Amino acid sequence: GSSGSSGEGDVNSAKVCAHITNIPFSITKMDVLQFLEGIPVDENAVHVLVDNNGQGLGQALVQFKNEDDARKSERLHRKKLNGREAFVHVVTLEDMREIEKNPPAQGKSGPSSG
Repeated sequence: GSSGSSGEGDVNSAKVCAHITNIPFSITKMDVLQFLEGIPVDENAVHVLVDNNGQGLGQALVQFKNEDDARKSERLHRKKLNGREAFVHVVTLEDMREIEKNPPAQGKSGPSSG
């Protein structure tokens, strides 16, 4: 879908990130790396979140090089991890950087604020 003739070039607003939510804070980056078994990604590519206690709110942001790896990571959407449903949303790097620094305010994926 051309989506309007603008002009290709340097990665601009490209989907090269995937946010994983609805996961148990019991697991750590290490475990997460196992869930993505099959895709060629580095450990530093996945940034796990943490809270005052460290456990974390149960979320992580993955950063891939190109969509070639993203389109594949998004294929595991709505997957079961440790007996818990997981939601993977694809977003542009920019969005990832913003979130990583300042996580969601309200949150929609899973029960965050009762």
